[PDB]
Amino acid sequence: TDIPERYQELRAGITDYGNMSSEDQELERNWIAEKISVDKNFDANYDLTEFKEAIGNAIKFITKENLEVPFIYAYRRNYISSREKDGFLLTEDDLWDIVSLDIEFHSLVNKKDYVQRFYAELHIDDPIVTEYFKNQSLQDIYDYLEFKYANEINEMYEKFKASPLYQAVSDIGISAEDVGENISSQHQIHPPVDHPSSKPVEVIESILNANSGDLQKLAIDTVQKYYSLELSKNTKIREKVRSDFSKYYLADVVLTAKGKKEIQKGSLYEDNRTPMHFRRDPDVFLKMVEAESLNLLSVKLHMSSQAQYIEHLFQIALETTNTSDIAIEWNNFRKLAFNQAMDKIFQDISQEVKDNLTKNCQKLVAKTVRHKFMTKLDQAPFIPNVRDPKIPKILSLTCGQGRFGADAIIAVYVNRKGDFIRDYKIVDNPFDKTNPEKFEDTLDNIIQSCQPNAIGINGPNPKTQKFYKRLQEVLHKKQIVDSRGHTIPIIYVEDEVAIRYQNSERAAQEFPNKPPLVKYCIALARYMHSPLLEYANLTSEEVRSLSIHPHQNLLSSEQLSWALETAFVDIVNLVSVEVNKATDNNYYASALKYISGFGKRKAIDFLQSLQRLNEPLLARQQLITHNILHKTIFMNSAGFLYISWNEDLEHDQLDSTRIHPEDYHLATKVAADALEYDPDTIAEKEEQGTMSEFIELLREDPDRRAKLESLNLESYAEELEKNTGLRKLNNLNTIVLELLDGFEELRNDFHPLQGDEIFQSLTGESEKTFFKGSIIPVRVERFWHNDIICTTNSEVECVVNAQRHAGAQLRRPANEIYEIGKTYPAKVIYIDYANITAEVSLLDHDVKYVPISYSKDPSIWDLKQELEDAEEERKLMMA
Repeated sequence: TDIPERYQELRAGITDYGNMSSEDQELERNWIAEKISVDKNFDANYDLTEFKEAIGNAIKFITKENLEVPFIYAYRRNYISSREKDGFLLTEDDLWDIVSLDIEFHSLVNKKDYVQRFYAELHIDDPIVTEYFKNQSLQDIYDYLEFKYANEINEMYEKFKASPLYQAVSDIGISAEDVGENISSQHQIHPPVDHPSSKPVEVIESILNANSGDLQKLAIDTVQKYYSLELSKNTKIREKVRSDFSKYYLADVVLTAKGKKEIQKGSLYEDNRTPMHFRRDPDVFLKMVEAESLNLLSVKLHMSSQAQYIEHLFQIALETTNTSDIAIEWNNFRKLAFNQAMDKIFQDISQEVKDNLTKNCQKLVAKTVRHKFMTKLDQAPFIPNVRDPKIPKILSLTCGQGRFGADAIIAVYVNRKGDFIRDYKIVDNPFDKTNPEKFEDTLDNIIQSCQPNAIGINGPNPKTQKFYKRLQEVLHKKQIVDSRGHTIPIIYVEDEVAIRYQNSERAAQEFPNKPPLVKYCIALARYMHSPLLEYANLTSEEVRSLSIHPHQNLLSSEQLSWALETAFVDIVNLVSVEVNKATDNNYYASALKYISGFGKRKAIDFLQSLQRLNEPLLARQQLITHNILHKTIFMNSAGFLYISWNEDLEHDQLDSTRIHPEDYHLATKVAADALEYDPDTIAEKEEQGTMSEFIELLREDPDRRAKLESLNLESYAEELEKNTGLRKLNNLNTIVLELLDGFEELRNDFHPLQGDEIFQSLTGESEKTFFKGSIIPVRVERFWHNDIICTTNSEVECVVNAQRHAGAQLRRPANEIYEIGKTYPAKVIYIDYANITAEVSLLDHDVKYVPISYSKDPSIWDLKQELEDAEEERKLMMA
């Protein structure tokens, strides 16, 4: 039970997880180190022993100490890095790779040992099988044993061999094992033996009538079908074919009935592919596999030289020089059984390599989706002032449907606490030329009443730009400034979460009698306060259906959910969680399940335990003294949870700092050194147990900077390791760093929406539809003094220049030319995402054609097939 929830739920499948030997541990270490070294791209030896040592330390911390990756990277960082800076470093990604490799390695060795425990279960000692298990295709070994010792395993071809027909196989003059040994040995150590006196046909014709009881050309077909099985079962052959196949196979796409029919060469399926090529575009293979799953196209996997690879492994191994017809007949039977067995094995080996690639690429895409979600999460709370930042007073509002003077503008005010105070409604039209001052006055009255510090806006359509511009100019006109004396900043903010929130039931129970716009503005404000909490609050299916990566749907729920969980774990462990708030601010506490060493089963227990205590925690030790936590859980998480300090003397500064309890003593000792206490007073105070006085004396003095930074971290850390043996330089650095000011913000600055993303979020037209130099139908709606004003399908404003439609090219205005109701195709020439406007050409000169195309190399892309199918495209209409 004292095991991290994520590890517990992961280990639910495997069994005997901790059962590993010294040889297993070394093989695992060297292998995982090789895998990471390969991805790290080292040069020469690179002092590889130090790297493999760091790997050993990491795997020890993970597998045996049950430490989660955040704690390891935070407090155990120095053991996973070169003593010299920039030598090497294993990132969070590497640690997650390590844990994944660890679990798969344990499951693999478990199956390997199970087959060992099945072979030795028979107690037979075979030169091949016993040698094979020396090192530790496993399923090949299982099939080999079930085929070879079908009866020895019974107490613990099958029918064909019972009939006399096996005499033909016996008469072959060489066993399949001889050929397999030659192949694996790469040389003909076992030449075949000639058959001198009887052809297979003589045996068949003689036996069929003479053995009317056991045997009856169906007999020959039966022999051909069953003998090749022995060829297909040889491990030494299959292993070599499989390996060579997986090194350079080709994966050209083959279409079906829907090919070029359901795609219309106008979709993502518009694409001799190779495994290495997928290293850059691994999603392409997912597209291929998905199209195959939906019965669109089937990717065919084959070797570079299938015919040469098979025959070159046969003429050198089985060709017969005997001119006797018997030898010719037998050699032909060898060739037929050989090639048929090869064709039989190819389907299985293909499925094996196919699934292997599917898994590898799924993980590779999971990595990128994770990293993007990560950069979405790492966003500090917005700061209203860089000079003197304080929590900001916020007033959120939404443009609505954009119908100024209608669909009354909704606004909401939220205090620094993040609590909904009051929603407003400005029905006065900001654009009514009659009395604009009406709107400007009522708005100023709102600001005067709430005195907010920031304004956020996001709407469904481009009208939001006009709304924002008006708001900005009105603010400038009224000279609205904070006590800071400068104008209130106005920023465009993301709203995806706000849209999901207002539709979500949680918002309904939170605000049962409020319109959707109010709840949306509320979510916008909250997003302005803490994006981490917002993303955390989303539910499993809703966050999964969040548009994070275009091909996110390719990954199944397990891989995507796991990848997302890793990001929440990292980012939550990047900034501490105030347990005091976590006991009651359920919205703020729900992130606890992602804190290091917590989860569903234990989050509930922890929260309930705090409720039972009915008092605020005063020191981290209380979590263990009252037995609230268990040793492992506390070790894995005590460094992240924190207590906010105030000012009662029993409380400790360290309880408001992200220092693990293990380094509290170190903190006091280094503070003592930074205080230049006399060695004798150090010993006396220590024997007296008066360490806490040191940090208070440090807090008292004003020359904190001049005294603290004077300390050389390197000397202290080197002496610490020399005397104690530990390695904590970076930890000591974090100590001294946080000893200045508690809980400095680590997340990067807020990310206001700028340009492109503004237009994208406010319009809903993808760059595949509305881009520089696109042809799109436009709705000519208004005529101007010289130009024409049109609109797109998503209310995008487009200007048709007098000359861009031959209006200025000829005489007279064109207003009489164009009419409403007819769809006019046009070509956009310029786009201004910042200004949300475009310039379009309405002339067939350009408006009258394949802007998109993948690779067209005849090998990468089959141009021959496309050219042949061009006649189908021509005839398809009449076909």
